[PDB]
Amino acid sequence: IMIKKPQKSKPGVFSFLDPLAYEIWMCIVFAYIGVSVVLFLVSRFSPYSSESTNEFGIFNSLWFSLGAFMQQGCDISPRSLSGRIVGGVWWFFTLIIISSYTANLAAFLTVERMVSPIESAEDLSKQTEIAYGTLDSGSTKEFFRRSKIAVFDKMWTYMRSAEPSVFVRTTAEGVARVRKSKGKYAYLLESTMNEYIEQRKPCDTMKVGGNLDSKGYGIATPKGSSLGTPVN
Amino acid sequence: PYVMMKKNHEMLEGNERYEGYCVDLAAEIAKHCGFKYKLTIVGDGKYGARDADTKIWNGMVGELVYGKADIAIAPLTITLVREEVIDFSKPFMSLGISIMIKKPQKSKPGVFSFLDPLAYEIWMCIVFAYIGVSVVLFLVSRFSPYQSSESTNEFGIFNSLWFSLGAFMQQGCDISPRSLSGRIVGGVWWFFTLIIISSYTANLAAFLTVERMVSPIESAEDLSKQTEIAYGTLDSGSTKEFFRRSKIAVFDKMWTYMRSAEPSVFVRTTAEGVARVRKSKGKYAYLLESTMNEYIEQRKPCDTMKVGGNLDSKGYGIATPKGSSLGTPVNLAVLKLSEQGVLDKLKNKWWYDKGECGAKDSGSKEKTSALSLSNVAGVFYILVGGLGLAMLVALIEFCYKSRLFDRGVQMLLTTVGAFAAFSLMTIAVGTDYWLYSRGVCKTKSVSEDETSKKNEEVMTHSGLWRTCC
Amino acid sequence: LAVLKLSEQGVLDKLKNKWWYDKGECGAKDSGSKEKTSALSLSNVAGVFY
Amino acid sequence: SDSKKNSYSYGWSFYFGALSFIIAEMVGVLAVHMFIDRHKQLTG
Amino acid sequence: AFSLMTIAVGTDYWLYSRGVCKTKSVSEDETSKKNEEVMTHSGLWRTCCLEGNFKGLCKQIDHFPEDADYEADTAEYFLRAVRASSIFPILSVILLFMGGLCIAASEFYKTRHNIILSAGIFFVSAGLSNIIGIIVYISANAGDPSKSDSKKNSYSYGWSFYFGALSFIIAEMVGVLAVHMFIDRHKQL
Ligand SMILES: NS(=O)(=O)c1cc2c(cc1Cl)N[C@H]([C@H]1C[C@H]3C=C[C@@H]1C3)NS2(=O)=O
Ligand SMILES: NS(=O)(=O)c1cc2c(cc1Cl)N[C@H]([C@H]1C[C@H]3C=C[C@@H]1C3)NS2(=O)=O
Ligand SMILES: N[C@@H](CCC(=O)O)C(=O)O
Ligand SMILES: N[C@@H](CCC(=O)O)C(=O)O
Repeated sequence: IMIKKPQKSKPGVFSFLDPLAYEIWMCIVFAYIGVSVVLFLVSRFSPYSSESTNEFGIFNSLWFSLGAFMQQGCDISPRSLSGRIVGGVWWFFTLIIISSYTANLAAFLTVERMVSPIESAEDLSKQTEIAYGTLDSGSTKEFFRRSKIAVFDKMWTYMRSAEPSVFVRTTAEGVARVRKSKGKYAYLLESTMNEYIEQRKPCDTMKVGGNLDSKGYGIATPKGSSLGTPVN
Repeated sequence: PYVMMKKNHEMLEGNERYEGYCVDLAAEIAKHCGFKYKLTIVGDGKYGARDADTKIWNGMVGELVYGKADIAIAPLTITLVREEVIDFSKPFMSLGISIMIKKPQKSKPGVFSFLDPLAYEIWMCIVFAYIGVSVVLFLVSRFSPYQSSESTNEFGIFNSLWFSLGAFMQQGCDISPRSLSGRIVGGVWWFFTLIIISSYTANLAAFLTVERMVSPIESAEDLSKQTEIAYGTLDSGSTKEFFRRSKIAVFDKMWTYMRSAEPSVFVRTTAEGVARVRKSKGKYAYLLESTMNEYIEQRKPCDTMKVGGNLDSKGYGIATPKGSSLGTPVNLAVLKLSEQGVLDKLKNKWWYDKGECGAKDSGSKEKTSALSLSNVAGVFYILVGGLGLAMLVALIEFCYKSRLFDRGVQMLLTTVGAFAAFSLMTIAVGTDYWLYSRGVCKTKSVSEDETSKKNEEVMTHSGLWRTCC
Repeated sequence: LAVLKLSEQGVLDKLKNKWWYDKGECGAKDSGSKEKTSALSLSNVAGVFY
Repeated sequence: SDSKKNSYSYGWSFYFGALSFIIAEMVGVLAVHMFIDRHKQLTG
Repeated sequence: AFSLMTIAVGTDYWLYSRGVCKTKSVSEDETSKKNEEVMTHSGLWRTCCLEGNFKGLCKQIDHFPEDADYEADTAEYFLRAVRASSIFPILSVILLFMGGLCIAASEFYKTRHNIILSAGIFFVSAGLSNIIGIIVYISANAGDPSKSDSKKNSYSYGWSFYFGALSFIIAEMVGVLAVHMFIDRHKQL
């Protein structure tokens, strides 16, 4: 089975910023600014010296809130009751978001490196998304026709009743249909032909599954030719 | 899948125009009984039923009875009134009356989906444990040291809430207990919050992205409970005759609604019934054969979902006229195909190979995507609400400074609470309305006497001591 | 004809589920499959509370 | 099923036991403040 | 800050996506399909479609679409209805207007000693109403995204969304400076 190789995804330089979305990282910075000023506004409020009872200035408030988010913590801790409320909820904000980061970053490290949407010929039979075709007047077309294996008979039934026709004139036209179908088409061809196409550029074809059967290429003579036995 | 037109049917003539499960089965019946057959569609298009007060069978059964046709290999369900007029073979396929509903869109996780990885009873116990540890830490520290000698340690009731909340949220707190058995309170609570948070953060990304099907109606009992979603069945069918002659109380509630429905819920064909399900935006339900229902579901656009299970078991049978001579070899033929797995093979071939949709072929949907702001928005909502609440309390507190319970007043407060705490506890141990659940009811005390089965397991206001219906 | 009359009235279904399940002696009496993602139970973390 | 086979739902008796917990810890907190007050009066 | 927020609410360049264009005016027509969904500079209230003949001309979006085959639940109805009447952005407009009026009132009327605080309260609260305006806007647009789940649409944000974001940041800093003025007036007192 030859299919279009799935696009090789590139991990970005900032791939660590991927588990949360761009709108989330923007709103976290918006939440970081918004909490710090409110903590500043409550703490450096009217006193009734008493104004300087707190150490939570606006530069100190930004530093405490960054310490809370990064889970490291800071020395200053809010002492007034309304100052504790804003410090408490921002802690509750941090616990959910940072854990959602670490759990998704676990998920982005436990990604299965899947390159096979479809696999060996049973999975080809069980799907309708990707069409599969063969070269006309060829042994591969002949093999699926006179077949008794249950999966192969199912594959031949779909190839007969397919619109548009999956059958191709040559292997090169069969390869070209695979490349321009952006991974929605599969083409069934020989293992050594699949090897040579995969080696050559643009190397966008990937051999998938295993050999369905074993066959051979042999030197052919007409029956009753005198040269048949010396060639053999 | 029983009878259908080929892609090239307009050119083709005779038997090749029709193909399908029953068509190939008609080929297998003809070979084993050695006859020649002609495939004809009945002109009316019905499945066969008695007419109302005319006593004429209309459709397929009427085609058999009035001498028009020699055999009916078709989806004809074996029923009592059909058996009386004409013979049936042994059933070639088994089925059930089943419910069809529009496939609901996958529900998004809610606003409060963050508190989902722990259950409701756990979060309540955490809050109760949070209140508990803070009070104990207050009692241990401020307890008559042997003036401000009491006030040397900084653990008041309001600070002890802050230290415990700091320990739970995994944030460093300014204060530390600085006392044996104060440090024991802190250390055990540290071990508490280590395990509880680790259980919380173990799978939080999975819960915030899981998509759950709502499943409005499970089976016929839930279907009867509301008139919001209408339901109907095919006209002149075994399903209509089944609900008509039904004496089961749930099915009795069905047939009353079937007759007294405006506009008429009955559809002349299944294809109109499926089209009515799709275009009614989930306000219509369709009661149909399970074999047809599984076939409609397995093919695209796959916007229909079968719910629950078969209401009853019945069977499709090849039908012959009463007393005919062809039928007894057809009885022989159906038995032979069942033993030779041909009936096994034909059903497995037609349904499974012609699966042409996403739902049947690869039902599983796998994705490992980034979180989006719709997934986590309640925490942003609570934070902005917490910020607004904090400014409000500070403005109120500024009013209080701009403008103390006495000991006798405080003594009044603890006596009201002590009377309340004793009264509420003794009621709770005494009364028996702790839990509402389906439970062992009391038509008879045991559940084993002549199929009691708790008499349909009614809702039961269970108690700590004993259960009560 | 009588087998059909019993089946259509739900009698054969009522006889069937009664004899197997109700006279059966197993404690579970039914089974179901959990979702791959489900919330924790209090019994699963009761040791921490103790 | 997903909490629906029995649909276990707690009642006012269960909630009153939860309310009995909240009142009992508060009157415990109220009592200790009285004893701290008494020891403070005894010291002075 | 009052200028930037009022511009952002009024203009229609919030979001860039393949959206409903004017080939279907109210989206009830036959076979038209919005010319296969051409690029639309969608706004908070408007859906004007660019790269087309009807460039800059549109009809208001209805935030509760029919024929989308849904039944609104409590959570679904609440998020749509807030975004439909867009109260959280326009509250950020009105609160920032009230605080800016108090700033003008603060320079005259000496010895009041609380008005400069109140404008600082309005300025920080206008910012908080702005953030919940943004979060409602993003979470609503996640509903009915595209053929892919919030990916094929590629809903890039226009300068109007960035101005309301910039409106938030400067309103907070002015809210910080109002508190610094209020503290400094108490130290003089
Ligand atoms: N699975 S199915 O519905 O396709 C199906 C249904 C049935 C099958 C075989 C299959 Cl494969 N055989 C039985 C047959 C065995 C004996 C009892 C009834 C007939 C004779 N009929 S059935 O119960 O109607
Ligand atoms: N509940 S069950 O599956 O044991 C069951 C199975 C069957 C029942 C009745 C019950 Cl209760 N009756 C049907 C009957 C209805 C008509 C079709 C087949 C016979 C005549 N046979 S069945 O399909 O074999
Ligand atoms: N080996 C094959 C190649 C062509 C094909 O696969 O159809 C043949 O000679 O027929
Ligand atoms: N196949 C069914 C169709 C009618 C129905 O479902 O009631 C029959 O002929 O009995």
